[PDB]
Amino acid sequence: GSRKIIHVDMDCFFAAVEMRDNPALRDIPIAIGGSRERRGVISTANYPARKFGVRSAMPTGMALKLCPHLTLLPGRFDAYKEASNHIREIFSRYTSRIEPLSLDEAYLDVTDSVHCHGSATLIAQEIRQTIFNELQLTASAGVAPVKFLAKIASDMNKPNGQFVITPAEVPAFLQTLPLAKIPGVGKVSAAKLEAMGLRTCGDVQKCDLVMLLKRFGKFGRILWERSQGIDERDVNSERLRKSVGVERTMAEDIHHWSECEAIIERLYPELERRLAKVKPDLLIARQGVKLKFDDFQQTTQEHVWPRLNKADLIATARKTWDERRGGRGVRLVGLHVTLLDP
DNA sequence: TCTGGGGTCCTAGGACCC
DNA sequence: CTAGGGTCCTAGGACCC
Ligand SMILES: Nc1ccn([C@H]2C[C@H](O)[C@@H](COP(=O)(O)NP(=O)(O)OP(=O)(O)O)O2)c(=O)n1
Ligand SMILES: [Mg+2]
Ligand SMILES: [Mg+2]
Repeated sequence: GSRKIIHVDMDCFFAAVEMRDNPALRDIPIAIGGSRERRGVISTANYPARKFGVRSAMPTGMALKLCPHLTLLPGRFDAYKEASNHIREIFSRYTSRIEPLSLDEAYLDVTDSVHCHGSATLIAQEIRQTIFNELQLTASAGVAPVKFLAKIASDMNKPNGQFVITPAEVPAFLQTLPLAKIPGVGKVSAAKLEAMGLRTCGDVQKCDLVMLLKRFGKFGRILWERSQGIDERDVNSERLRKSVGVERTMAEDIHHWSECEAIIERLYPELERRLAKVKPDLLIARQGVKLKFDDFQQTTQEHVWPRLNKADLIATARKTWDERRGGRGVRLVGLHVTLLDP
C-alpha cells in the first residue's frame, strides 16, 4: 500500500535559536558564521539578513558587502544540540521509525499509527505545535508517500507551515516540478540537465533511461525514478555515523612545517574527545589528514589503521606536506577517521 | 566576495595477488 | 610459453546541512 512519510525541518535554525535566546536581535539582519578576518563563511542568516541576499555557504565578506551593518554571531553549538535532542525526543512520542539527517531535520515513518487515526497531517501539525510549545521555536513539515517528496513538501509552506502530498496528487505535482528541487540535484547536475535539455520531472518522464545511465550512471537512474515518483528508500532508525573529523582554517596561510605540526598537535586532543564518545577506547577503521592549499585545492591522505594515534597522523602529515604541497601555502589543516561497521 | 566545518554517497583509477 | 585482469583500496567530486 501507500506509505506515510513526514519530513520535519526547523526554520532558520541557528538564527532562530539566537533570536529566542536574545530577542534583542530578532529584527536586525544577523548571521551565524565566522569573522571576515578569520576567513569565515555564513552558516545561516535570518529573514532580515536574507532580505539583503545573505545566504548560507556565502563568504562572510560578501555578506558584509551586501549588509555592512550585519550582526555576525560566532555560534553556540551546545544549545543547537540541546534543541536537536529535544525535537528528536518529541519525534519519538509519535513513532520509533525516525531518521535524523541533521540537528534540525528528520524523516518520520507513521503509516502504522493510532495517534491521529492515521492522519499524517494532524500528527505533523501536532509535532510542529508542540515544538513551538516546549522549545519556543518554529518548524515546517512535509507529508508524502516517499522521502524526497516529503523533503520537497517541507519547503513549500516555509516558514512555520506544512504541506501535504497524497498519492493522488503526485503526477500533477511531478509534471511541472523542477529538477533542481529534487534533493541531490545541485548546480553542476542542474546544469548538465540544462544542456541535455531537461528542467522538469515531466521532461525526464519522457526520456531514455539508457541515456541517463550513460551520461550520469547511478544518480542518473535515480532521477528517472524520482521523476516517475519512485523512492523506495526507508527510514533507517539505526543509521550510524561512519566518519569523524576535525579541521581548522587559518587566518593566514602557513609556510613552515613547524606550523603545520603545531596545528596538528592542537587539533588531536579535540579529535580525542570526540572519538572518546563513540568508542572511548579509540577504534579506527581508517585514519588520515587533510590539506587545503592557497589555490583552494585540497588533498586528503587516508589509510587503513588499527587504532587512533597522533604519531602516524604526523608522519602522514609530514609526508603529505613534502609530496603534494608543491611550494604552496596551506589555509586548512585537518584530521579524519573512518569508523568500523559494528 | 577571495571562499567553514561538519558529514553523506558515487566513481575513477591505481596497485596488488591470483 | 616474462599474465592480465579482477578486486579492493585510496583520492577526489558532488552534494547535503
Ligand atoms: N551551508 C550550511 C547550511 C546549513 N548549516 C546549518 C545552519 C542552519 O541553521 C542549519 C539548518 O540547515 P537549513 O535547514 O538548510 N538552514 P535553515 O534552517 O537556517 O533555513 P530554513 O530551513 O529555514 O530554510 O544547518 C550550516 O552550518 N551550513
Ligand atoms: Mg534544512
Ligand atoms: Mg531548516
